[PDB]
Amino acid sequence: AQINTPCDASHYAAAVADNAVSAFEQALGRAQDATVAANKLHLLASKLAGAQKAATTILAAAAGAAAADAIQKIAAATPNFAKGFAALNEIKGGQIIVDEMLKSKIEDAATVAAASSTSGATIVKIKPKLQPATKRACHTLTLFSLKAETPGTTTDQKLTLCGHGSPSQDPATASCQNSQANLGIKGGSFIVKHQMQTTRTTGSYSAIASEDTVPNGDTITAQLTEIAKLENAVQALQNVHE
Amino acid sequence: AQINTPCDASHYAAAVADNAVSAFEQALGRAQDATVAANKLHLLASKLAGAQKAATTILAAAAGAAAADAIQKIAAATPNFAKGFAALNEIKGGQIIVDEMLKSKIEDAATVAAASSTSGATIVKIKPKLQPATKRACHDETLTLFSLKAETPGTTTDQKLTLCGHGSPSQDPATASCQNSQANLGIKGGSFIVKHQMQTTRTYSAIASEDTVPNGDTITAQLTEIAKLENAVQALQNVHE
Repeated sequence: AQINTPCDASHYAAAVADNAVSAFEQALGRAQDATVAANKLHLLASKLAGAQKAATTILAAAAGAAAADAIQKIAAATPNFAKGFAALNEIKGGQIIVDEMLKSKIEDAATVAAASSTSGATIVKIKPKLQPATKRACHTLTLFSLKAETPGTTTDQKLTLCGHGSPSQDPATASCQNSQANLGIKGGSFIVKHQMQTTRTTGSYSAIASEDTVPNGDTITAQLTEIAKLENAVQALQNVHE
Repeated sequence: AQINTPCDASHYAAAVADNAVSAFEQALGRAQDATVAANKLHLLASKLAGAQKAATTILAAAAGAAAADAIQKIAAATPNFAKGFAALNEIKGGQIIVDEMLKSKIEDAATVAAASSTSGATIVKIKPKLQPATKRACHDETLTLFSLKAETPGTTTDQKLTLCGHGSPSQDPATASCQNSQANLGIKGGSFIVKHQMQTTRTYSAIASEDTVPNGDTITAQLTEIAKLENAVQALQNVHE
């Protein structure tokens, strides 16, 4: 559970989805094997003779009962399995978006003369910056959320009105000073990464406290309650035996 | 399609997922019917005599064979059904965030005297503002997708995402208008991100790569698997007794 970034949590959800689909396919394969065994055992028993023909028909009837019971259990487990699978992939996509959103920032503005800062093309604009991944994004459970960064409380601090005694100075390198002769903007990250934990199996998937972040805790909780249905359906699917 | 907001595309994809699960459950139920029919038909044919027995077992064997076929089809579609289902519910789960992040905005800063605007507690801070849904998000209390573009600041005075000058202190940009005066300083903020429409084609054409989040390559790779979802849905719709 080395979940340090939201992409790691999305890949962990991908691994859980892989194990769930593998369990479903194993149950379907056991049902197919029981049905094939029932058909072939019947067809072989038809050409046998005597008490061995009787024993072969008993085995064929047991195989057909096993096939019917397995298909019944799989059809019973299908709905909650699909529900939790859908909610799990929703959490995975939401973690993809929150991971690619963490690299957003407010670009720093170069200092300009104070007379040419509240008007004209030289206005000290606040410029958003989005940073999409270079190609393919994202390429005791832990999840993540987007929090608003708190702005700084002094001169040389993030998301503040930078001041300089000379114009054309970059906040990213030169430090800010208590001056109104030239005005600029010291930016910073627009969103910070908030951790969330949801420790899990009596017989239930924790409860993440609701916050003021995106996603809010109510949404993550509503998705976790369906993921619990998925894991219960997986425990039901594995319990079939052939 | 009637998709106008990013939150609506999630409900469209959810309806598509419900139709896919409906097709899956119908195929599994048809296999269940064939299996129970073969089982009970064999048990009845054992209780008969004469050609009426042979007439029944033949039919029972048919109910066996088709049953063995049905699972063989269903499992054969199960891989491709999942890879497209997951990505579908990925896209929906992404669209819930985009919509919920569309309300993000940079707050306005009340004007303050220039002498106390570049230092101390009285600095003009650029304060981020998130607006999460009061309860569950998106839950009250050719495709049409959406993505998050960057906002563009204005070019003059009294424009969005600019330094607001004013001749008097304690003025709020939401009510006061900015003026070319350096005596008092504040911030005229606005939305941090804008909506950006996205589209595909039913026959899935790779959407042009973006400068936005979600990236064009990511939504493209997910739309590639949604086609496998529809293929497995058709294969599940072509199995019957």
